[PDB]
Amino acid sequence: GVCRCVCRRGVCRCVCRR
Repeated sequence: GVCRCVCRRGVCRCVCRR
């Protein structure tokens, strides 16, 4: 349920976990 977004080079990679 927790989504973290890692933004790099304008691209955000979101990873959802629980």
